[PDB]
Amino acid sequence: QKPYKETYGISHITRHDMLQIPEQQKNEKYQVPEFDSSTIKNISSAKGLDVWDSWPLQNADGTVANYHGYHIVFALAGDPKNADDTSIYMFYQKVGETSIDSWKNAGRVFKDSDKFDANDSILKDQTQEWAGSATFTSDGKIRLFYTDFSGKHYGKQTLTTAQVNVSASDSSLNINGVEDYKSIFDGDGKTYQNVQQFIDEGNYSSGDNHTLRDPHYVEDKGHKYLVFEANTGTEDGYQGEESLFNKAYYGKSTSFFRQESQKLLQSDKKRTAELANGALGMIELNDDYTLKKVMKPLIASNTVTDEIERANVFKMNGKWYLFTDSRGSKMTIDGITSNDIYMLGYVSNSLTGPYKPLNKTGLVLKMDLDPNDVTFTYSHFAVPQAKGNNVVITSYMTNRGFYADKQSTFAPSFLLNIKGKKTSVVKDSILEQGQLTVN
Ligand SMILES: [Ca+2]
Repeated sequence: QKPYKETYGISHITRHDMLQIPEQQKNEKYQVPEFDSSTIKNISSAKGLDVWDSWPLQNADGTVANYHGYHIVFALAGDPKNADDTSIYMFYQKVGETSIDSWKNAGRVFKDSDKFDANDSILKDQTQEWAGSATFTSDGKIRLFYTDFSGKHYGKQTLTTAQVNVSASDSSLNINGVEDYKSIFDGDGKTYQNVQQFIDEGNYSSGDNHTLRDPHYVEDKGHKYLVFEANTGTEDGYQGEESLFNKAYYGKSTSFFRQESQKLLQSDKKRTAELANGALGMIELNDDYTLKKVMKPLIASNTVTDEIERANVFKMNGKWYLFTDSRGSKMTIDGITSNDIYMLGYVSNSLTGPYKPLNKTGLVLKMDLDPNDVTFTYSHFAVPQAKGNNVVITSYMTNRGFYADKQSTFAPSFLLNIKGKKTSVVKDSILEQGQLTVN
């Protein structure tokens, strides 16, 4: 077929941009820090469990929250030897502490008995509790969103939520039970990808990747949304051979494309490309947290890579930032090796409109450390603060399943300066093994 530049009304991750990221990502303003291991210890509260991808119960706008003189958190958490055992436990601390050991673990959020009591068709096939957000409601409640996926229906990722009825005490914090347990979204097909269309390619064999996870809860003018990791559906320009001919996914200029589109496909990977069709997405909710509108995705990684992960977004010092973590490993951009790993940033004047990379590449943070390294760190998450130009970068250290007395723990959070549309790792800011703040 011939050339077309169509941007579908939304922004995208041009490849051009993604092509400076091999030169620019060598500047240290943009580089996660070498951490010290003689420091890193594991989690008391957890108990030999591995613990990665985590979120903090936060407020309306971004900031961590005070649910009763208490800092709270939400991690994936598994039996190290089980690559299919995922579950959302709930660690939590006091609100004046920093120390890793300040983190009592409150137990698996959910009862095995739960998926059923729920009354959610899609929910009784759930076989793994993946990641999301956790707001904290104006009427003092705990509202959780997370990934409802199942390895039985081909890895269908679904949009799930629940309130976390729970009681607090001057010293501890237990979990009575949960309610308002329902699944919101499973993909709509024209705009995002539902597990049916991933099966039409054969499913996994096909080679293509299906993701619908990490709903970030936020709100602007009292409208409260969910922004996630996804894949372009079938109208918001979609994965295909066709795919590679739209100049919207190259950017820079025509004639640029003509080289790249050419290279390319003359690739060793025309394909890993045609199928890479990912996105950070949007949808609206009702105060009962039911889907209200499916909205246009906020961005697409069209051709670069089919799996943007751990999506974020929030207003800070007046403008809207938005993010994501992703594995260079799984992208098609020369000079971005399989050791590469990232968090990316886009900004806009308005939550829903139009996100131009930060740093001019939307590169904000790169990380390479060999996988065996004890200081590997994945999922870096940009936590907003009351004010200041810094936000706190969280992550989980050390890989799930590698060492045998070393376990998916919290790697030291740290700092990051952001102002305007430029960021910069703040030099020498390593805070505590999990600090969610600074105050
Ligand atoms: Ca895909």
